[PDB]
Amino acid sequence: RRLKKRIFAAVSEGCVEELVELLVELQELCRRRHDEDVPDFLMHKLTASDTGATCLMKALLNINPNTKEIVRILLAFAEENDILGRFINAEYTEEAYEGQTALNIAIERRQGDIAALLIAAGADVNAHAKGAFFNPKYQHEGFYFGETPLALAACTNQPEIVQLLMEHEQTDITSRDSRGNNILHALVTVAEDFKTQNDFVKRMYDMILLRSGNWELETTRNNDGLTPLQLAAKMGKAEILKYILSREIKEKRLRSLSRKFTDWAYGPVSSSLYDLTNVDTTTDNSVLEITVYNTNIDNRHEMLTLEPLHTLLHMKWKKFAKHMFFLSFCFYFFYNITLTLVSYYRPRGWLQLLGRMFVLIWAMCISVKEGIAIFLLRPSDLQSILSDAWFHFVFFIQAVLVILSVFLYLFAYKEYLACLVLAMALGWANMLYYTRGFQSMGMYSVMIQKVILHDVLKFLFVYIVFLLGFGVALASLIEKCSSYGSFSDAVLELFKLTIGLGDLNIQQNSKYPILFLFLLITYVILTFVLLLNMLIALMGETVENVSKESERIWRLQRARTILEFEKMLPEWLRSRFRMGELRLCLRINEVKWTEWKTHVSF
Amino acid sequence: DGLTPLQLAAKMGKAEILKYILSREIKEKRLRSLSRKFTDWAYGPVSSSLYDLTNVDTTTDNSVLEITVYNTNIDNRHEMLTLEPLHTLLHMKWKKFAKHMFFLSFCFYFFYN
Repeated sequence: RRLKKRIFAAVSEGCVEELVELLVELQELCRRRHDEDVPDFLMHKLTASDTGATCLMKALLNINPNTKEIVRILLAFAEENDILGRFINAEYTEEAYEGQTALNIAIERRQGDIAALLIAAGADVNAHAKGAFFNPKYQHEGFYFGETPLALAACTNQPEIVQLLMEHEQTDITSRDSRGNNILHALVTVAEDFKTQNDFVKRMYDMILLRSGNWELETTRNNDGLTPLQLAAKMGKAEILKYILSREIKEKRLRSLSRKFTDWAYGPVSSSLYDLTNVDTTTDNSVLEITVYNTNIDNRHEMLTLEPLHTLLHMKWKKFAKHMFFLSFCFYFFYNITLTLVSYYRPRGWLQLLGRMFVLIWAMCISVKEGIAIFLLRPSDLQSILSDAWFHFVFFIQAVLVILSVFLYLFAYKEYLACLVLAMALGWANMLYYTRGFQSMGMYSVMIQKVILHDVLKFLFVYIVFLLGFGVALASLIEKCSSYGSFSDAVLELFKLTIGLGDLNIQQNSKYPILFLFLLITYVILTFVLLLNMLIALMGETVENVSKESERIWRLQRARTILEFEKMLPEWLRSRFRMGELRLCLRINEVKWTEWKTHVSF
Repeated sequence: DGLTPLQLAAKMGKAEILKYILSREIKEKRLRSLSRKFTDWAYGPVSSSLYDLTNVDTTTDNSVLEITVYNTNIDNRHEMLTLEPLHTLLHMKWKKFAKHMFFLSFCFYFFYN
């Protein structure tokens, strides 16, 4: 009741003589045997009852210029009463830091010598700090480091303790923690995608993999089924991905770990074989399909520009995707030409039935294809971000409008013309989707979507309240017997007056003509001059901001087209795999006239 | 005028002296009642700390929050409203009772119009 808090206050600040006198006094209080329990009474007088923290963690959490010898005499006292086997490896009891033993706090607080002192004293290294704070839901709620002391020494940039732990006998390197991660997935989750100056994590990954010297750390999957390569492609870290995909290590006994084998080099020309184990579309979930089909990252073009992704997409294009894209565009052009010629020569016999049937067949095909492609619209993050969720909707709406027009035409209903001309107008406005094949037209097909979604929806969501306010404030003072008779004619007159049409004549059948004229002049100064040109200043800002970022958007849209047309193929006709076994080992060759010249010029 | 050095540095709009005063951690004994932020525990990047709210609230009639928000004679008001314990104080003051009052006021004005 009194010695426990006394020794807990004693261990904190570092009064050594008070500490050793209270430990020998605790030994005398232990000497009078109450014959209840040998270890539980010692734990009750040594560990706190609320948190679970022992005197060792309290010594380590509160470092001071006399912090080593208090741990040494405390371990000597633990060594004295035969308690050290269940004392130096004690964990928390609460479910917050549940598992955080003394070795983790020793490693985290940059105390390497105390860490080696505990590991030489018989500390456990396979401990798992599996508390909920250690594996939180997001990145901002807790410290995720893989809950092992080896990964904690690796992520906090202390390579001394990493070398000190890998040379130990018991420290299993491929130990998978609660999420499934080994040390390499934890190193990937800590790393930073932007090229910062001293990035320790690439060096740590390098030396840990070379110190292990086995393929096993590189290919174990976590609970989501992702290797470190697929995980670094998932999270969007371009530097670790660029290191892993092109890893050239030259000496013998570390050569099966390499992934790029340089075959021959001469000046700037170099031919090299890359490895394509998990970077293809052979398997169901790979680096190409991950780095193209993401939405949760921003540097997708920073990842799609490095080999063997760039040459893989170029070979995949010029082998079989260019002809499939131009063939799809030709079929959609003939479908829209046939729909236009049918809907223009409407009967106000035997020349239309051929001409109606191809339209109906291709409409049923397009509707069921988009029905499948929106049935797989499960993640609902593709809807949030601009990447090609819209065109599935518009193609499906045009197909169902065509088939509804045909089924209303074959019956006695004469409202088929509305559905048919909406189908034809939508079908000719959908041809801008096929302007992603060129380079100078992708910047013109993405601008429409960025400007409609960013600016014009905002300006219309403000302009509707001025339109409604002045519409009822003008229509309600017109005497019933000029043009402003109803609400829904005054709203049309104000819309005509906004876009430069319409008559701003004086004489409407009012009883207050000066008030009517003042409201009309105020509306024209608010929306013809102030609101409209402010919208055009905003649209200029959006178009300027997107036309300096057009080529990234075009490359990403082309890559998504490649992988969609590649998934469209059957299992046969995928006889276009890359290269025979060396492993797949795609052979590429490139010239680097900029790096060779600055490498030589020094 | 009835202003402490904290309220004066908030009045004149000096963000650096304000950032020093509001988060002043001095670690040795005999200079610890002078400190205003007490860091409770730290682990890697996560840190939990207790700040002091003597003159930085709206308990009194003239305080650092009411001064640094209701000024017009300065330009770096957002440079002062982004540092703790002003940022988390405005977030807690929003999500406790001000969001419902703002949306309720908007609904009453919409029905009136």
